[PDB]
Amino acid sequence: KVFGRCELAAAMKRHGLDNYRGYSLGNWVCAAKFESNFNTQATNRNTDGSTDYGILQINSRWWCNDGRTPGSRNLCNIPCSALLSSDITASVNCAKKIVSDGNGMNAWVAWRNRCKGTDVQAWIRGCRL
Repeated sequence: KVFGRCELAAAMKRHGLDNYRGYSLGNWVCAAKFESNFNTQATNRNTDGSTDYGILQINSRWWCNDGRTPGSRNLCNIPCSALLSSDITASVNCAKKIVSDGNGMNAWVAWRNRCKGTDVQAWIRGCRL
């Protein structure tokens, strides 16, 4: 599923991501924009052999099981395929674990490089929320 901007903002809010660990909704929408362009089915293979999955491009090295990432963990206790669903519940629950891990949203390199410090409220501007 390719979400609309405000559509995703609303789904993220419904799933309790707004201000989670102090990160406003716009931060989450911004991260999703640059990680996946709002596409739940996004995947990307990393040089180390791991793969990133879903709207927030969660990586198989630590967070989900895809059966093809040697030496990895599955800390969210989910198949990586669950991160591709039109239903964002799995991605949101896993993102909550990730953002609690110690480095906040810096875990998402694209958030650090493209969202951090910017006017992220613009990502939810206009939205009915």
